Amino acid sequence: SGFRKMAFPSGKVEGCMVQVTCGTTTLNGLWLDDVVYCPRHVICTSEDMLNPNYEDLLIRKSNHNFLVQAGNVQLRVIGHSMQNCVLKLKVDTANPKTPKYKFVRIQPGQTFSVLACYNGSPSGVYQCAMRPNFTIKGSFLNGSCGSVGFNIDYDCVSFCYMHHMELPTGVHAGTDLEGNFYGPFVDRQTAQAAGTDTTITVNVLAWLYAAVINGDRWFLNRFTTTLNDFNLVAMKYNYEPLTQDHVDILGPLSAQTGIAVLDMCASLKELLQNGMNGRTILGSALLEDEFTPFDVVRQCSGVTF
Amino acid sequence: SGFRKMAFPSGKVEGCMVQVTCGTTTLNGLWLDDVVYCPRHVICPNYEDLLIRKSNHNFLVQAGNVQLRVIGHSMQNCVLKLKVDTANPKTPKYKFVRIQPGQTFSVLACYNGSPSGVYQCAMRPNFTIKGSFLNGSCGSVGFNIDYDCVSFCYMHHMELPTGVHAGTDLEGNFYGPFVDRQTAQAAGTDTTITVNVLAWLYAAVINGDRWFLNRFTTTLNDFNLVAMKYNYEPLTQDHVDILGPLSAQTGIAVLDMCASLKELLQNGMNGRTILGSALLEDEFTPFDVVRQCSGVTF
Ligand SMILES: CNC(=O)CN1C[C@@H](C(=O)Nc2cncc3cc(S(C)(=O)=O)ccc23)c2cc(Cl)ccc2C1=O
Ligand SMILES: CNC(=O)CN1C[C@@H](C(=O)Nc2cncc3cc(S(C)(=O)=O)ccc23)c2cc(Cl)ccc2C1=O
Ligand SMILES: [Cl-]
Repeated sequence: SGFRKMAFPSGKVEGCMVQVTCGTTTLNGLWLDDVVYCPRHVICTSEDMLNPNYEDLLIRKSNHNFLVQAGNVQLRVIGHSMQNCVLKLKVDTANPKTPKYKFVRIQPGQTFSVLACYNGSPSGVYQCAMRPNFTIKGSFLNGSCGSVGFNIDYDCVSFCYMHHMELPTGVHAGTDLEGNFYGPFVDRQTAQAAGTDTTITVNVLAWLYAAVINGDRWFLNRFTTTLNDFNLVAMKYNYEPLTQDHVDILGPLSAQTGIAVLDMCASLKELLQNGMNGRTILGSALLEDEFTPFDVVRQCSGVTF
Repeated sequence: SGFRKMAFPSGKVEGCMVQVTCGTTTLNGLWLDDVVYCPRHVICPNYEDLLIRKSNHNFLVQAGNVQLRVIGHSMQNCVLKLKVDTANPKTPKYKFVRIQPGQTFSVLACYNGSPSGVYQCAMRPNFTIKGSFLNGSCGSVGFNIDYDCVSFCYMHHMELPTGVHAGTDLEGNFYGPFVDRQTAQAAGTDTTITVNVLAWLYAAVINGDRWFLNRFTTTLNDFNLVAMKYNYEPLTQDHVDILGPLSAQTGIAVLDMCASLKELLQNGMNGRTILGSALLEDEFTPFDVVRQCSGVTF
């Protein structure tokens, strides 16, 4: 029993965090095998940030301009290349603490753990979701650039996010581990804004199934809905459209609790109309959308209360 | 910017988790130096009588794919200490500390000696923790990190009928009036950790959330009467002194912020949220707020 926002154990990722310094800029790098991956803006000055030509800035750098520090040991850079918005520094030592890993690009609504670091040193771990507007509501300060997001399903670490910037509204933007940004963002200090955000509907539904598993049913009703009528109502509350894929994905939770997806959609509809009326669901007075159908199955039991 | 419930990096603790099996019972153990610490109910009650019948080979300790050889055993309160033949090479710098209600810590939840997740939580005033635990989680541990030293403060033992959790410090002393047995036990009525709600209101002001601030101030005596009416823990002069740095950083006196909390209790949020919450959050200490709004590393 119980339902917490839970992050993956960060140990396998802590053993990969290094500090990358290029001139006056210092940020974090991810050391896997004999390569250190970090944001390419480490080669920029704050001036360059408005309209930087990364190819022109990089061609003027030599291997010895990059200082890579792994704990108290200095790593020797023996090569460098750029892949999209990520800089790849070939080092002379392979990381002995390199875990089994994959680079994965995630879709909006997917969750992951973030290991926030400063000066190549991990400070904290938290769980978050890729928002529909491609931003993450993280907790990052200056020096956090290069911190990574990951999932550890089985003994393999799937790296999905590398932190690059904070937007004017306080939300965060970054890339996959191949340097491709999530969202229409650029690694420039230019006027950029996050688009209007929406609630991840499939995740709120998953969280309502987690509440039923933990013995709470006060929000259920005797009604059902069509998929289209659900979306006509949900769109008015800034909720993402629920697709047939989402319905199929909620199948196992529907079978475990005996509550059809469209009947759970009717409870959601009524919750949006009525609010909670002094009640909470899983200790929350808001409808939670940062737990996927997969997270709920992982954290909750197989026997409903 | 941003404010998340943040746990300490779990790496130093992951390297200490082992699986302990005794007969049919399987739970988690903490391997530090040449000793494995685990709940004494793994032998299940008259514990000294159950223990005297057991021999070293009855205990199966597994560290990853390696079997550890038990060469001795003793009991300390509600914790079983299994002397093993191998000292843990991944043993970090550590201390066993007992925490007070209101203090927070990270929990590394494990099943079969394998860490599955990490979360942050607080020791409630009623000595329970609102954790996320399933069967097999017994022996999971709670900790904080101070520089490079891990301070172990909690070991999981049981789930109460309301779904909340009970456990001990690493010396086997329970937090709360609980016993390690399946008997009629219930968590007492809980209260809100006032100093923590105040700390979280200062974190909101730091992140640019000031709609709840007012021109009023109050006295500690007047505020404590309001706190008693809403099931909030009494605010002490120590709590006020502890909030000093946050008061200085934001320019808002502690009794000035108390008057805001007083108005939130009597009138609600009115459709508004603070740090993305429609409830007053009490699981961030004044220290957690300063650490997260500064960037302290380990
Ligand atoms: C909020 N940012 C700024 O004012 C300046 N700025 C610097 C940099 C950037 O965003 N770094 C940061 C990353 N993560 C959290 C950050 C929190 C802060 S703070 C003190 O807590 O506001 C400051 C900076 C952060 C950057 C990188 C790129 Cl690729 C593109 C643009 C920029 C940029 O605009
Ligand atoms: C709710 N528990 C029970 O019905 C039986 N029970 C077993 C055991 C105990 O509490 N273990 C558990 C610990 N943490 C989470 C647990 C979640 C669950 S569940 C399937 O997800 O409901 C079950 C058991 C859990 C225990 C240990 C001691 Cl020292 C004293 C008493 C007991 C005890 O009463
Ligand atoms: Cl995905």
